[PDB]
Amino acid sequence: APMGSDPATACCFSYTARKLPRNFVVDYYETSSLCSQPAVVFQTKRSKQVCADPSESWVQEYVYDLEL
Ligand SMILES: [Zn+2]
Ligand SMILES: [Zn+2]
Ligand SMILES: [Zn+2]
Repeated sequence: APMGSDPATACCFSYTARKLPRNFVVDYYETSSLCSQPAVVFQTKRSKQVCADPSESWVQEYVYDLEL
C-alpha cells in the first residue's frame, strides 16, 4: 500500500491490479513528484489506502467524481 501515511510525502511502489468498485472508494490523494513514480491513492470503505496508476481511465474518472 503506500510507504508512509502522510499524503504530502507517501509513495507507491506498485499499483493495484484489480479495479476498485466505485461504491467502495471514498477519498483519494495524489502522491508527490518526489516519489519514484506517479500514483493516485484511493481510500476505501474497508479502511485501506490503495495505489493506482493515474494513466488508467477509471482512475481519472474516479478522481473527478470525488473532487468535483
Ligand atoms: Zn481526504
Ligand atoms: Zn469515462
Ligand atoms: Zn482540494
